[PDB]
Amino acid sequence: LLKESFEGDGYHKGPKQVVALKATKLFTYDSIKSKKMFHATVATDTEFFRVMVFEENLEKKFIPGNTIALSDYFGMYGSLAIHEYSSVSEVLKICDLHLQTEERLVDGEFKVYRKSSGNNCICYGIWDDTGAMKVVVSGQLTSVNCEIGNTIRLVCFELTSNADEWFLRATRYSYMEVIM
Amino acid sequence: KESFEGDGYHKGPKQVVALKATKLFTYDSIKSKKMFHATVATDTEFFRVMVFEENLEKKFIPGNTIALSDYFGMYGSLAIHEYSSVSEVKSIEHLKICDLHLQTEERLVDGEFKVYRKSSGNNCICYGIWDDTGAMKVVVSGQLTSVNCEIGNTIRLVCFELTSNADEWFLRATRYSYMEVIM
Amino acid sequence: KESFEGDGYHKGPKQVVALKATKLFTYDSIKSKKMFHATVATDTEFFRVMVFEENLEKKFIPGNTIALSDYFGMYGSLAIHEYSSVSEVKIEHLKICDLHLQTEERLVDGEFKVYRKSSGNNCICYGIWDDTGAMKVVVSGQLTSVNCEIGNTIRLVCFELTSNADEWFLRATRYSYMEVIM
Amino acid sequence: KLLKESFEGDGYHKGPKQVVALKATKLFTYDSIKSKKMFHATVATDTEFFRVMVFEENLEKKFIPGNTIALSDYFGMYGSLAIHEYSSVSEVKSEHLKICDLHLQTEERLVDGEFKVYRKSSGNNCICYGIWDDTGAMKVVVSGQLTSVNCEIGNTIRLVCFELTSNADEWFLRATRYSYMEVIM
Repeated sequence: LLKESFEGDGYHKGPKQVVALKATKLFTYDSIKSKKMFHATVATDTEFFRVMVFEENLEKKFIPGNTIALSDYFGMYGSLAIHEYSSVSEVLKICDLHLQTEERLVDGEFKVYRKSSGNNCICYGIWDDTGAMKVVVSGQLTSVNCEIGNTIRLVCFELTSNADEWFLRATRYSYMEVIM
Repeated sequence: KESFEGDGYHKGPKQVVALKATKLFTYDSIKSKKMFHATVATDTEFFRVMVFEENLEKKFIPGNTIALSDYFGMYGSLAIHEYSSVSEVKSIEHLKICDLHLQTEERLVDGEFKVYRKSSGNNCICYGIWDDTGAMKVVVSGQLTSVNCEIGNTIRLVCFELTSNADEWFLRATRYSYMEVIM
Repeated sequence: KESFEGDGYHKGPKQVVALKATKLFTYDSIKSKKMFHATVATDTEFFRVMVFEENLEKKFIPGNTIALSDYFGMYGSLAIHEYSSVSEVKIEHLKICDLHLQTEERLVDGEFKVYRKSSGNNCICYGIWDDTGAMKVVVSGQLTSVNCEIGNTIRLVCFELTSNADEWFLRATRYSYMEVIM
Repeated sequence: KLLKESFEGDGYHKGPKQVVALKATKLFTYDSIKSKKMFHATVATDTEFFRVMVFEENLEKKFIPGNTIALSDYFGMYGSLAIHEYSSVSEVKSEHLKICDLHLQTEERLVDGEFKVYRKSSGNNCICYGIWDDTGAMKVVVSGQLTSVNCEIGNTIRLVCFELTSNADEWFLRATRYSYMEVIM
């Protein structure tokens, strides 16, 4: 029953120990320069944070369970940017998103009810027991195939300000994945 | 000519002539955090910087050639978080609209555009921006609504996101975005 | 058990059997114009008609085999206008996802639950919930007079599947018809 | 000019309703597959002008500008006149809307007019042009068989019988069945 949290943006020196609950298989966020990364959620026992790892050979330390200490990290857009090996030591339903007031970042697993082409996009619609919502996918995430009837896992998707309705677009460091 | 400094940490000095900076503004009233934007240039290419420390800002006066180190690259901009690099030494374009429609990748956007229409949205203000080469939507949510702005003015937009959407592509506003009426 | 009819004039008797018809309703309250919607068939396929003669709903009773004459085709439906155009004689509905799969704008009937309501520019936007997905309903004009709240099941007849850049929606045209169920 | 718009009421219309032929578009094919042909023409009384859809190919010879004609047996629908046959029409002895105005509407119309293109894009199952005007900017959606009309940024499309369309965010111009698109210059 942990609280959401925004790590203040800016540099963060000094040790801050967390518990690393979960993480995603290492993917490529930029296929052009062959740079890779992955995403993980850490937690103290009062609130939980979301982290963006940029060091390929650092996924070893984020095993589910491992209490670890984060230092020299970076905060921006409400997440933790772990960029290099050096600094890691060792020891939402749908209706809700429409009720929101501020662009956040969203994770979750939703059913897909529709798919279609977009201006330069792949527009999906995600079904839910509490309503439905637009998904825009541009850039590199279109490379992931996904069809109506599937269950999509979304991570680091940007809830977007807009006139009509708010929709989940895909930014630079977003990752998509089809679930059984 | 512009360039994306490779994302992640950037130690070591990179010396660049400070081109233009924006007034220091507050991006987060909740914790009362303040910042400003600025543009810097190498001889060939010019970059954009998001400066999160108020004091350092004075040092970003147009003309001062200064040296950057221990900085951070993310989302195609430089993050300066400290007294950090900015050290002294002894001391031209914008982008048209149509090009943004011809964009196939989502950018960050600065510029001067006339406003032609206004209307309220869901939790936001929609402006339309007139131009020699077309027209685009500008979606403003959050704090920047408190910028007064009317039909006929000329807003200056800094660190505005060009947004991936079906149909039209528009300029929304992120956390570090700043608006400024002109004339 | 699905059809369309060539536009233009259509003389001569065309014998059909009425399947279902709606109440007489007023489509233009200002000009106090009235009409009604009915579905007929030739028992290999069915047709959609729009009836502009008020005292003709007598005849379109579900069951009554009738023969149409001097009718008019337009916009993908049959237009019966005056009384002397109807003689007398002696099933496949669409689910939502289907409507997202279309390639070409239809007109649509059907009964769907409502999952959201909100007002848009000059209109009311309803969302309809379905086994096979969810879809938008824009209603502008006089049909806004129809009060509808979340959780109801509206009956929609002669609504238009409408082409849009992101997602297709059903909207109301001049002769559309709305109604709450139960 | 002076002549104002009006909408002929729906239903059958017997009896001669004499009107003067103002303008008219070429004969064009609204269904290329089923090879159905039509054309659009505007006609006016002393006071108002109406929009008529002619389905009889052998009539463009008769909606000549200036020629006063007599409409019997026609049909009203979607605020237009429906000349569907040759017998309907017989001979007798002889404005425009800026874009913003369309944002100002409250009741969905049909729209003719001429506008410059600033953007293009492919949509769900359509093309979305952006139309540019001295008085504003607005969205065109083109679906079905009209996508086969070739138009690109910079051009000026002539559009006739296009439907100004109700939507939540903003209202657009879409292309109904009997619409017609063309390029200029």
